[PDB]
Amino acid sequence: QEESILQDIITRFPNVVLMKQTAQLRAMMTIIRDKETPKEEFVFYADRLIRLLIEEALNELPFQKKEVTTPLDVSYHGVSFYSKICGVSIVRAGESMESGLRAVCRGVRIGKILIQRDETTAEPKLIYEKLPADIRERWVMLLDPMCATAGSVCKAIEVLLRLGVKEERIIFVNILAAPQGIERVFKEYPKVRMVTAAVDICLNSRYYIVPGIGDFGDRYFGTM
Amino acid sequence: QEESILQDIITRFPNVVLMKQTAQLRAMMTIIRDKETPKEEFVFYADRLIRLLIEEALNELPFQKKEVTTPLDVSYHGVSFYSKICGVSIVRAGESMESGLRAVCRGVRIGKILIQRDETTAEPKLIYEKLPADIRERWVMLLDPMCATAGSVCKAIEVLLRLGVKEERIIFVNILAAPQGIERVFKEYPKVRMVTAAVDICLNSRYYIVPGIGDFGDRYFGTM
Amino acid sequence: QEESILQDIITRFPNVVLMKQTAQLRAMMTIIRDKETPKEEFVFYADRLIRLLIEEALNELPFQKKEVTTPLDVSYHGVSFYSKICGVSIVRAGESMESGLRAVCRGVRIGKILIQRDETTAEPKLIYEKLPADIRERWVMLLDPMCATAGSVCKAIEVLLRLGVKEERIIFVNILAAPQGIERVFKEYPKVRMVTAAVDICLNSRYYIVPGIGDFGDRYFGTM
Amino acid sequence: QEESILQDIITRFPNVVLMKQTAQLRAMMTIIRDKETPKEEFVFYADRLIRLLIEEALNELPFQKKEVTTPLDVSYHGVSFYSKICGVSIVRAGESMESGLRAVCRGVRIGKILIQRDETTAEPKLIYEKLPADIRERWVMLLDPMCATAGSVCKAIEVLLRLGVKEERIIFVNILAAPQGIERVFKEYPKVRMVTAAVDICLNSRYYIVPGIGDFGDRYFGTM
Ligand SMILES: O=c1[nH]cc(F)c(=O)[nH]1
Ligand SMILES: O=c1[nH]cc(F)c(=O)[nH]1
Ligand SMILES: O=c1[nH]cc(F)c(=O)[nH]1
Ligand SMILES: O=c1[nH]cc(F)c(=O)[nH]1
Repeated sequence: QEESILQDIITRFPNVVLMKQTAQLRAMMTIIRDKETPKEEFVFYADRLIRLLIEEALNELPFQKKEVTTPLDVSYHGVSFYSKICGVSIVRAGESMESGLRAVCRGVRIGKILIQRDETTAEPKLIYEKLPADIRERWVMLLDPMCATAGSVCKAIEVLLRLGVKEERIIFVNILAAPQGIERVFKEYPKVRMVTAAVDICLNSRYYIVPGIGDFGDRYFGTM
Repeated sequence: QEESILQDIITRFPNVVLMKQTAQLRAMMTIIRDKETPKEEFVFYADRLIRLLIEEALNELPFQKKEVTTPLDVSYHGVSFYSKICGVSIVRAGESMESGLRAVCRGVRIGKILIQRDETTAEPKLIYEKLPADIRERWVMLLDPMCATAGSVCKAIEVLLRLGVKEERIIFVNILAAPQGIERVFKEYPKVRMVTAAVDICLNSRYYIVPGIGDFGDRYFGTM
Repeated sequence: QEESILQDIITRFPNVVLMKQTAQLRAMMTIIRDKETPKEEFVFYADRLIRLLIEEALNELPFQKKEVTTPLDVSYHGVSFYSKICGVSIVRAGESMESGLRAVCRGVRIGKILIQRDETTAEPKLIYEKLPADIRERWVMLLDPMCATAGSVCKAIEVLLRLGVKEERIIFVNILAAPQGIERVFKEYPKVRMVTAAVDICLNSRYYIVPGIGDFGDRYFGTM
Repeated sequence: QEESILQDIITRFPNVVLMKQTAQLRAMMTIIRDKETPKEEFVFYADRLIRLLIEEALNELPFQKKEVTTPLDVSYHGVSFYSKICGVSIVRAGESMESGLRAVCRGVRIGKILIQRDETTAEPKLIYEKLPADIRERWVMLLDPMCATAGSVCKAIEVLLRLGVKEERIIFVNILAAPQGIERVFKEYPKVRMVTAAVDICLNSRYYIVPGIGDFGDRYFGTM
């Protein structure tokens, strides 16, 4: 059923890459998913998993072939990545991915976007934002652990687009998604790329994925 | 070329586990092999590459299965890793990987084995060792980044078998190997697992792998 | 003249703790005060200094004596810390410090506060906040790299106080201050402690500290 | 008692540098000294202390003045550290300190020296060494957590001197020392510098420092 669900997302949206479901990724997901998990532990594995997710997403950047010469003085043919990029996090749950992103891309520029779903309706509203100036010319690693309704990421995307970011240069990095948020995301912005660790089954009346993980941001920041 | 070699090696040696040759992987490999790379950059990228490799490798241990219930108060079918392990680094080069093991496995016990081959005779002698008392009952991640002749890792496997470690409980973690190294290891110890990041074409007259990386230990620690 | 400002500040405000001015500490500040330093470098050293700075601030927590016995089976007279604490960051600049608090306090609870000065006038207004539930009972490490006029940091405290946090349980962690701000902080909230690394002589019309460091937040996040 | 102690040595040996005995340090020492603290923790806290210890030693190096210009387009008179350095670990316990060193000094060259006391004679002898080719041109941070009798470090020093390093250019970085140890190092190489974090009362009948911490290397690497 998971299977059947993984593959359908997969045969269905060529734009998503599903991180390889190794025994290890699964163990990590287990610890994180578990309610019994203390904060010290949760942060540790959450951080552990995030480095892996990023390392994977980084493969969507573009690269050229580069050839070098070894100390043995022979030629090796490889590649290099030349793109200007930056990471944008959606406050606050997205903030927990910055570190991972910064651990591998030393000094990478970081934008932050604050979105709040309206009280009356629940239309999502852009509250605050600080983005690199020339973000129009960069590839963007859009950071957000959970993808329920996709309400927020979609808003985030709306704004990035507004500023001139090309849809095709946006890499949505995520941990846990819902078939439904996946669908809305590609229905509005088919050109984006989305890299995820996991797809769960359904969404709750409170719009929490399930089986899910609970409130990620509170769990990670300890604002339980 | 490389694809063939890769295929055959993969075909005659089923306990080899070559890492996913992603574009990021290659790129790291690219910077690490370059003769011009400054020491600070070499180290930084080695560690990065190293972290991914350890993560690959941990997938070789046995894992339980575990059902957990989430904050959504429903259950999750996870997995848990229940074995007892340790890291054994082959001094000095293998030491470069310890940190990576420790980054992912906090407090993991670490054993060290200094093998050195004799000046005239050229043979590997055991010169220094300091291991965990119960290594007999553990899974060992043997760490040594280069594998050319397999001359020394073979001596390290021998002493571990004399302390009573099970052969099939040894996981040999490596960055770069030569086909000949591979053949040897598996000829003497068919029951080990080996996880590697790259397999080079062959070795030169001086028994250095090529196109290779040079002297890993020397480039990592700064003694050349 | 530095000394002169350092001491006059030091004798007037019993509650401020200045870090010992070491050649290395000054070497870090030199690098980060300089306009020519690259993002990757600025971030490195800012992270470096921050860690020393928290380590310092943490000695303002209360601790009990504890006696243990050494592996030698002789007793040693320790001094355990045991109070509940949490860090609270002032978005955005302050957030650069949480990583340091987390480096040293595994899974420490983190609270975020977003305050924006008011356009027409100039009063700092609470834009958004997310704190631990039981914060009234914790000691708080309030983080904000800079302290010009102190408006923002007098607002964050105001809200803290209203949430019930006891004033003498608040530790203000700061890299750089202007006397002026140091003055408003204590006139308003005499009972709180402030730990800082440097005090600069003056403030400019745009409210920047001089010779100071420029806009900390953007140089660290690279939105400059 | 202890105070009479730090007093005599600080008085008799002008090149010793004890770190500030702050509450946390004590606290830290308290956890690492306890016989019931588990491996994961012992390492976490040892690393934490070691990092402060190294920041401290880094101050022993020569430094230049440097005036920079801040973004406020004004001058700042900093300092800069210009010497060539490298760390040299006394294998195996000294190895635990490399990481600290490498966390603050990226890419520093690291030399290693393994010295053992003969099984019968007790004489300490050089067993293995790999060091930067130009160590004589550098300032040496010598790490060894423990200094009892000082047999080991004295021998270490001796080989660096045979290699040509300047006695005055060696900074001996230590976690715990016994008076006997200090007096010996000084009688023998009065020109070196020693930065330590604590000085214990004495040696057991068996040559262990008390109250001590026991075998560091074993508690650190997990060989206990
Ligand atoms: O933090 C969360 N956001 C959205 C979700 F659907 C969920 O489970 N958790
Ligand atoms: O460090 C190394 N040892 C052996 C080799 F063959 C090689 O290439 N590198
Ligand atoms: O980042 C900064 N903002 C405001 C200041 F006054 C200052 O010195 N730095
Ligand atoms: O590990 C140790 N080495 C040397 C000592 F003197 C001691 O007490 N502990």
